[PDB]
Amino acid sequence: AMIEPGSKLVMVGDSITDCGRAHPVGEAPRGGLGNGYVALVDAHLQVLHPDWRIRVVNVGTSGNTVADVARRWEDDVMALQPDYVSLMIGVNDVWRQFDMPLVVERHVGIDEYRDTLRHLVATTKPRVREMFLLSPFYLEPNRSDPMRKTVDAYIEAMRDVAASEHVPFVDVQAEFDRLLAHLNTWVLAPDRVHPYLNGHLVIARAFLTAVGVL
Amino acid sequence: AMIEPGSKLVMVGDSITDCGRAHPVGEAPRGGLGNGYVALVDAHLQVLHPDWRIRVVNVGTSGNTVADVARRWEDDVMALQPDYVSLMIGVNDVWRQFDMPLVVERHVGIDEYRDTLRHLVATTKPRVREMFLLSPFYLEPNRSDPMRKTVDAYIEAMRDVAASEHVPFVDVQAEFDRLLAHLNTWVLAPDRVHPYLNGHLVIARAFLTAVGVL
Ligand SMILES: [Cl-]
Ligand SMILES: [Cl-]
Repeated sequence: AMIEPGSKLVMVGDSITDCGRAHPVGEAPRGGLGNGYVALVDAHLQVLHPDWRIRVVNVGTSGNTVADVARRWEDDVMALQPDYVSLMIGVNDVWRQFDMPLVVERHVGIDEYRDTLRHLVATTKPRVREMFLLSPFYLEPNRSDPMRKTVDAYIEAMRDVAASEHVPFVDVQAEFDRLLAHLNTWVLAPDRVHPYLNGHLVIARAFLTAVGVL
Repeated sequence: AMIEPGSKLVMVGDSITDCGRAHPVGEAPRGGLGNGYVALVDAHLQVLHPDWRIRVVNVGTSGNTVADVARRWEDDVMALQPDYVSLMIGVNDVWRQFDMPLVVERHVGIDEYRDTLRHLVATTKPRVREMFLLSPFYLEPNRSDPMRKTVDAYIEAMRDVAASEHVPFVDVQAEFDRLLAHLNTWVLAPDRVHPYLNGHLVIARAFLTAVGVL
């Protein structure tokens, strides 16, 4: 799943991608990528593969569902002329159903989620070298917890789109499940959703492994 | 030079180590370790070796020379009953000679630096499983630059103290020199001294390699 030298990699998502990145566009120099997994991906590429000249860009936005991502996709993502795009999205699409159950217009149901991911992949894939779908995740080891069960269904929908569109799927949730057998969720996040540096390192390493750097 | 499971590792130094860590003592939970190499060391230990149960602690203090470290050693470092101690120090000892050349009581010359390091190792080694000396560094590839030449001399004084006491020496400066052949210093720091995340990852990986994790 190699990243060609001299390429621009645009990483898209919600707050976990955002991590305080610069506006309108987060770039590597200084701290413009924020302080989470996107900044860690860039740091590993520059420290281990500086000659690859990979330009990493962050356009994550806190609170986004896949509907928000789709609305801004051409202007915020494709206008940057990416060679590679990654997308992690879905935790908010599910979370709103639990933290705002009566505020139904904030919810994105699974059919809208799957259809919107399919459209984004279908329009993006012909214009990039590769697109990477990164699973949303929820740091709850009990897969019968209702929200965890719903997140797993959305992850499956993403996996199915990745398979049907033939783009790579990075199962970040599976990496957390392995780690949660050793560490309890409070070590990784204050709220099962937004990880500390440790969980951002899990995401970055999963992505870097998917692109053959680790 | 492995770290035995269930051990407390206290990391000491100047702002490079500090990185906004919590007072009076920086601990892992949340962001108490700051947002630099000490936090990255802890993150890798917990993600890759959670069963090791390594408690990482940060007592770095911005602006410290080795004289400042020695003054607070017993109360800030040894009182924590460390199993392992790391120390990176020296860049300020040198830098003050250049940024405040006439303010001589802020300078620490090489004989004082060497003798103070000797004393810190001598007093610590019998009380810990292992101590690690981490080179200070200066992100200037021209070895003839006067400050870079002086930093190199202090690094070699530290290396010689480590060899005399038979404690591990981690040559962080050498890892930066290799990377500086590929990336210019402005990619790594705004001032040749305080690195961005990329440089903190260089330091963390050098430490982790020295303890057998990478
Ligand atoms: Cl495992
Ligand atoms: Cl090399």
